[PDB]
Amino acid sequence: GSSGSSGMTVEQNVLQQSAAQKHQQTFLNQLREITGINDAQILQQALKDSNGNLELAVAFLTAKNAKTPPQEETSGPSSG
Repeated sequence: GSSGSSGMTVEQNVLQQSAAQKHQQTFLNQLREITGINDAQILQQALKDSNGNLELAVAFLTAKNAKTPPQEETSGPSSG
């Protein structure tokens, strides 16, 4: 079981590393915010291509759905 062993230690995190990296769900969710995409058919597609590389999943996504250039048209900018 779990039990009340150990008192606040950093011995139950170092594991997360990698172990987490290997999690499709975690990936999609990752590319979900990164690119902000929601569709899974798009998130997965990126992953599939990347072959398991977020950077590639983002690059592929980024090199597909980006903001339009400073052309003559409406849009509506934003700032703080």
